[PDB]
Amino acid sequence: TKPIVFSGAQPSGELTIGNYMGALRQWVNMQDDYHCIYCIVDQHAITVRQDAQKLRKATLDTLALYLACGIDPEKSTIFVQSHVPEHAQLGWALNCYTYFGELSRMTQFKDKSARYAENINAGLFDYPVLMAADILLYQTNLVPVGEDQKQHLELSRDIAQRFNALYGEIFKVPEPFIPKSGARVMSLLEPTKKMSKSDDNRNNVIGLLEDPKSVVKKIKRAVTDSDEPPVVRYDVQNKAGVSNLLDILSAVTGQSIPELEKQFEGKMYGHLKGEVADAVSGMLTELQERYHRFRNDEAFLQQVMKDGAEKASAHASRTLKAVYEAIGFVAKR
Amino acid sequence: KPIVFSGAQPSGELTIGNYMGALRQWVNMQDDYHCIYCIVDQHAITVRQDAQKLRKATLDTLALYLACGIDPEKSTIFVQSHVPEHAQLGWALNCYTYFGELSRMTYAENINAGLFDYPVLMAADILLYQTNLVPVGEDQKQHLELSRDIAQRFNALYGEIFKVPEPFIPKGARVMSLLEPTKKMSKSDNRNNVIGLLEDPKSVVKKIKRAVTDSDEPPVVRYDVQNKAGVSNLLDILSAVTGQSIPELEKQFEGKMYGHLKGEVADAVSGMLTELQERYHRFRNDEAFLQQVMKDGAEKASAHASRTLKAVYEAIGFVAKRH
Ligand SMILES: Nc1ncnc2c1ncn2[C@@H]1O[C@H](COP(=O)(O)OC(=O)[C@@H](N)Cc2c[nH]c3ccccc23)[C@@H](O)[C@H]1O
Ligand SMILES: CC#CC(=O)N1CC[C@@H](n2c(=O)n(-c3ccc(Oc4ccccc4)cc3)c3c(N)ncnc32)C1
Ligand SMILES: O=c1[nH]c2cc(Cl)ccc2o1
Repeated sequence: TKPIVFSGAQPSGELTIGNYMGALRQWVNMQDDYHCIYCIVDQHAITVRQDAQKLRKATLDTLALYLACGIDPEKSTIFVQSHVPEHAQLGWALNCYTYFGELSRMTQFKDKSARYAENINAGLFDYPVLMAADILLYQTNLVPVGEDQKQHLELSRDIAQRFNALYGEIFKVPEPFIPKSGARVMSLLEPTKKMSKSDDNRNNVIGLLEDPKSVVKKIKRAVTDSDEPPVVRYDVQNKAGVSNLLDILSAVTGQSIPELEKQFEGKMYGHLKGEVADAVSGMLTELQERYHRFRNDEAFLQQVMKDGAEKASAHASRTLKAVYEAIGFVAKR
Repeated sequence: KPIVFSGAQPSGELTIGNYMGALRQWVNMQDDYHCIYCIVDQHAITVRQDAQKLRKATLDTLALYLACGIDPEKSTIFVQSHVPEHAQLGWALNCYTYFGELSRMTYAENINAGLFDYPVLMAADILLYQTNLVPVGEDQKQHLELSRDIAQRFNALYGEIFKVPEPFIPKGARVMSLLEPTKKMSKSDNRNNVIGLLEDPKSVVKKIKRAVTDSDEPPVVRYDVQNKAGVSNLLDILSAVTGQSIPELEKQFEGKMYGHLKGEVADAVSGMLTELQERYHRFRNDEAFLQQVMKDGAEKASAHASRTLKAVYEAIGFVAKRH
């Protein structure tokens, strides 16, 4: 049997080129090499307060976006997290092998709490324990994520090791798969602030389902530097805007930074921004064409969800049964 | 008919204070209310324990509740972990519970997240069954109020999805500690202060013989909680078992010493525990019966739990499961 890949994306906000380059792109490429399981984590999404209609719609948007990106329901398991009770079940049990200190220190909790001060709920605190359960249920070997999720994974490895130490080899210990380019794509007007899918300012983001023409305009208006002469070079501390653009260019084309720097020799930010704009505009136009064919076919989405959940439940139930046996619960008949 | 929900923790040996003081009451109200008894193994794992002891103690708890007279045909009795809706609703309710409310209940970096988050599970356990009444002790009054606040908050956003649970106000027997007659007899205790429902006649005698009395000269068997705590407890225990009034017993032991009282108390108690113990060992040593009660209970629980969770999930706006 192949090693298992597991990842998730929240059905909240609007997925960006950041979400694509740091996660989805890898998801699509791993599908034959490994046994891949992709999850729409609607249970994680409600740690920030959602309009009920927005959540339902955004869950089906996320599904259609996965399919449009090239996730193949014939190769991978695609499912919605809340359709598999084993996630919440393992999550509770895994709370009892997770320390408060491990949860208090989490950066996402801190950053989330400050932004939604009027909704610092216990789910937001306990977010990482559900995310561990998500991963450990499927005997996962690899987890393809962006750099912002590194510490959440690390806790899951500690949990898995902690549990195994007491009870034997119930879990596999997962390992991160973070891309070489575009693991943390930066905001257009704030190149020191990560690109957010729920940013107040849309001018910071390249949205995957945004009008391409609006994206070319955002790229032209992206912040650069006062360098005289203007030079296209990777200098993150001194050239964050230009660099982030060069990295976007790299990961869309597959080209190297050294190659790009060479290609833009004797040229300025006009040549740069024109090239990033052509690359990304062509990608979004193709993706969006696929997206609409999928998103408007409810019967197809419904089938994918149904088959997905069945496959996941077969894996999930097997793992939970052994967890429950280990911890000493009377087994259900 | 009001829905009553009780959590019975698979651990802890039940005392005579539990049986004649609480359970015996509720056995006799199973036609008055739709009573639900949930063995809460998911709550138990907040404290690390031996897995095989937890499994055994779950079945020990079930057998004893059946032996105390909980009828699986009138009441719903089941194991918490057999109904996934508990953990499912638990997570969803985490997202409507302030972190502050969990920290407001009784260094801390070394406690497991279970010990911190379990009141949300308690809220879910109760709210799943549209519960009207929750019989709670004072240790768990703060927890019920959190359950009430959570239900109201959710309801105000989404409509009347939950019933707002109420405490069961009415309390009737006072069973106090044998060597500390001011403290109520509790399983959580010096086992010389308590009498377990599975204790033998010989152990009962030894514990009652040690029970504190007073230095009154001559010894006088009269009820007086302030001045004669030990003797008063012995009288209350005897009354609870036999149904004889205190005044009747005060006459029955006129001109008698505390040894006579102690001897009669031990006979009465051991007399009561015997038919309980008979049913217990008979139920406990019948796997298929226990397995059948558990199967039936969980099916009944899941039928009702599933309708609440489905309405909660629709309100929140999750895409419904296809299956
Ligand atoms: N600007 C950015 N540049 C590069 N990568 C980025 C950028 N912003 C986001 N990402 C990555 O995109 C994925 C989706 O993030 P979400 O917020 O939906 O989703 C999250 O943040 C997860 N908690 C969802 C989750 C829940 N359970 C799981 C189990 C395994 C893996 C993942 C999950 C992520 O991989 C994230 O790292
Ligand atoms: C603040 C304070 C206080 C206080 O004085 N104490 C003493 C007992 C301490 N404490 C619990 O009460 N529980 C617990 C166990 C089972 C349970 O089941 C139900 C479910 C629904 C309805 C009734 C009972 C509910 C709670 C604890 C736990 N799981 N894990 C640890 N401690 C638990 C709280
Ligand atoms: O990860 C988690 N935490 C949880 C807390 C409750 Cl009450 C239920 C399920 C959970 O899953």
